[PDB]
Amino acid sequence: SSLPSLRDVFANDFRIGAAVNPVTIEMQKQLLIDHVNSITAENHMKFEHLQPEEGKFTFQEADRIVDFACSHRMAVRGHTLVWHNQTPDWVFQDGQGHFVSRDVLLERMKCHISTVVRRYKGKIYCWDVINEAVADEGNELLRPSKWRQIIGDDFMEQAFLYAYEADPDALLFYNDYNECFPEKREKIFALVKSLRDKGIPIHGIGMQAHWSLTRPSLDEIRAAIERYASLGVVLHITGLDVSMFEFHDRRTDLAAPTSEMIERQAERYGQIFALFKEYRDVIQSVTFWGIADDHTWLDNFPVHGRKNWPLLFDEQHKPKPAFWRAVSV
Ligand SMILES: O[C@@H]1[C@@H](O)[C@H](O[C@@H]2CO[C@H](F)[C@H](O)[C@H]2O)OC[C@H]1O
Ligand SMILES: O[C@@H]1[C@@H](O)[C@H](O[C@@H]2CO[C@H](F)[C@H](O)[C@H]2O)OC[C@H]1O
Repeated sequence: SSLPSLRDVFANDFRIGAAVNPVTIEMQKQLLIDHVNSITAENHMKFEHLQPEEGKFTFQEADRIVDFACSHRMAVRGHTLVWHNQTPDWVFQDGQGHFVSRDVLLERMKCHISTVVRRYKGKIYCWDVINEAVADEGNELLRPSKWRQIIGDDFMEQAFLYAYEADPDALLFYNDYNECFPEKREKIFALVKSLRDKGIPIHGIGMQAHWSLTRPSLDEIRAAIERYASLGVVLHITGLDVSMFEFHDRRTDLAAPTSEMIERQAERYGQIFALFKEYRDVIQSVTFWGIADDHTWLDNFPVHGRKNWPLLFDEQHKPKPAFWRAVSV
């Protein structure tokens, strides 16, 4: 009640978002009502949860999310249309189990994008059209996927054009993680630049920001923001969390974060939101991949069965030290 509200603190800087599902909307309803003005479906707008079999569309869970957001004057980011994960096998196969042709996959891609985007047209203001197409390792530009294998390397151009046709007023995003590591940053930059140089309707870059206490550095974050902003795209931070474990740290037995973990996380969030506020002219939305530590995908990724404490509020929905530094930049 004396607590500052995140969306109000950052009212002149960017929207503040949370990834949700119908369960967490109930479990965290007051935090969301008190703090966010944007919502993303954590899972229920992905392909497998919208069209699990060809021509079987299951919008019920996504509808509940959109209804909640609309009834509390919250924006919605749509996540996500074309991704190498969480897409059913049927999409890439024919009746006899072999891979479809380029033309057939483009038909199915267009039908899915058209049906999904048109349903929420005028309620959802932007879409992550392509998720994580850039290779996360190695020297190649693109990660392998059945989308790319079957259609070809222009599969992303087609996806953006299909979504633009379905809702030409939506902001269309390329969304990715490890977006601040320089080698991947340059691949993402080259990819988006090349699409923009062909007049493809890509309006924004989504920086997932699945970050650790140490990585990426503040200078890497600054360099990535400027690198992407130089393309003239809008920037969203789309899945922010600050993991208590580095990538090499696969420990399972930590029952609580240490005092220094909690303090460093507070400092880290303060530094991050200071940098975001500094780039308020190009960052228009900051969405956390959750909202409080009683629900985070980092409990089971990348190590199944442990516990992480990545967000501004604790499991009892109380502000953490990170909250206070974040709102005081
Ligand atoms: O499934 C994806 C996952 O592979 C990816 O991996 C890590 C995310 O957290 C940091 F960014 C790590 O350094 C990455 O290697 O995160 C996105 C998720 O959708
Ligand atoms: O519940 C998990 C979900 O949170 C996860 O979401 C991805 C997290 O990494 C990025 F933000 C991706 O773009 C998200 O879609 O996906 C796996 C699921 O089990």
